[PDB]
Amino acid sequence: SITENTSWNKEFSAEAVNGVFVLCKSSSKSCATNNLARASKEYLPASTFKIPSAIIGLETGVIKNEHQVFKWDLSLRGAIQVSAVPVFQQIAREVGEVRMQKYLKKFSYGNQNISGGIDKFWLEGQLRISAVNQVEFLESLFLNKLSASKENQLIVKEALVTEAAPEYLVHSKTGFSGVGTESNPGVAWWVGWVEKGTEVYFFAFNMDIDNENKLPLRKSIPTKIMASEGIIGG
Amino acid sequence: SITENTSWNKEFSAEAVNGVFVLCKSSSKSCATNNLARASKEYLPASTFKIPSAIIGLETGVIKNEHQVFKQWERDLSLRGAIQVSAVPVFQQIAREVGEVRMQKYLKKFSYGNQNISGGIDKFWLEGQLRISAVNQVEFLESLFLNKLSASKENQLIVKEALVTEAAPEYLVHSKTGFSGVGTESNPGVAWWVGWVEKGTEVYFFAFNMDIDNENKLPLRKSIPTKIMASEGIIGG
Ligand SMILES: *C(=O)[C@H]([C@@H](C)O)[C@H]1CC(SCCNC=N)=C(C(=O)O)N1
Ligand SMILES: *C(=O)[C@H]([C@@H](C)O)[C@H]1CC(SCCNC=N)=C(C(=O)O)N1
Repeated sequence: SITENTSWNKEFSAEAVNGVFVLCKSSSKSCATNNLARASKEYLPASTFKIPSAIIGLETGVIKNEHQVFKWDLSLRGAIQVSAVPVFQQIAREVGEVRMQKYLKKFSYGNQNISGGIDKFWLEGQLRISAVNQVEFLESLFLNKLSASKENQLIVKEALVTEAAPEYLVHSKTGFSGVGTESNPGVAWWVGWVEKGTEVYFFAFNMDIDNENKLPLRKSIPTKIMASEGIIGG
Repeated sequence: SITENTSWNKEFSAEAVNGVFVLCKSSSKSCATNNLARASKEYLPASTFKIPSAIIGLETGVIKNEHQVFKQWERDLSLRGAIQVSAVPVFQQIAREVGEVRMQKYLKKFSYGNQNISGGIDKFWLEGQLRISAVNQVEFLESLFLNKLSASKENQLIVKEALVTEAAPEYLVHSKTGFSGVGTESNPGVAWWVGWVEKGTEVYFFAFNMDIDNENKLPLRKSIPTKIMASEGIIGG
């Protein structure tokens, strides 16, 4: 029962941005968004796919453990933060089609369509996922409810930490498919969750982008909205 | 074999502080300190004991899991919240439920300092006879980092996560402060800052302690080691 919040539209209007922001408190049953419609629309996950991929990589053994080093050398958190294109293409290849499919089914990940090439389906393949689905997936991860060891889920959760403050911890992941065209604009993402006190907020944001100079709005807009809600005040 | 960096003492002299800093790269086999004599000297762990206490509490089931919540009425605290503030009673309760025997066994497995928990199961680390050196702190944190402690990998990961205090694109700082109090003329209190930095594919373990007889100096337990590590290029100034 996701409710809409017209107030948050102001932040998009201020920048002339077409996109959506989904923010949920405590669980995926209490969400709000500036565009209930786009909230359920499915888009290429791009780099946000690094989250389920890292979990699957660990679960299948492709990634030895939390201390696994990757030659472009990068740590798991380092590889998650940068493009590190070769790293995750290699992880995907090692996992393979059959195992990848099995896990996305277990994870209920978007349309679960990995067609387009084992080492690129999330960047230029048929995979698509919505902001609402991203939140449901991140919630399962937070609760250690994904079909993977709690050990591996915890490893990825710490690898996703991007901001630390005395009162909260922000876990997040960016994503960007590429400029594209007006008849088919690219999509930029920012998803994650904030642990503030004993409370938790899950969020998913995506926006049409036709110029890379608009990329910073992908983080600024959601940060402003969450800052107002007194969640991070960044 | 720990080496002694004389230049580090200038950071202590600048604030007229008596203390020690132990910093190691990759492992405890590559450590440096401003004073070999004090690096091995055991001191009251104070709040730094919350680290093994948290692991033991989780390993014994006393602490349900990572989502365990703890208790003018102040709202409940998360594991991370409880670790960062005083919340001494929270950990006193944990210690009581763990019990003398189990605590003793775990500190033995953890090779935690002098392993002397006598004189009150709920306060041996705050005023008891328990003592641990900066080098021992590093060894302990190293074991935690490698998941080599006698506890589930899961629980070690939960505690390591709860210890995150600074996040930058290039590094993650895990740390824990400590403060026994101001003590007295003949015996001042001790202040600590221990933890480790994951920078890229490298890891740096650190343990700092200083004598302190006035809370006015507390900020120094973080600033002195931060200056030293910042100078070494490990973390931002
Ligand atoms: C993930 O969605 C993309 C890419 C791997 O497809 C990465 C790269 C970028 S922006 C490009 C700059 N690369 C550095 N030289 C992002 C992003 O979303 O900002 N994620
Ligand atoms: C842990 O060792 C101490 C205490 C429980 O003994 C706690 C409380 C503090 S500082 C208390 C207020 N000081 C004011 N300037 C710390 C700490 O060292 O940060 N941990």
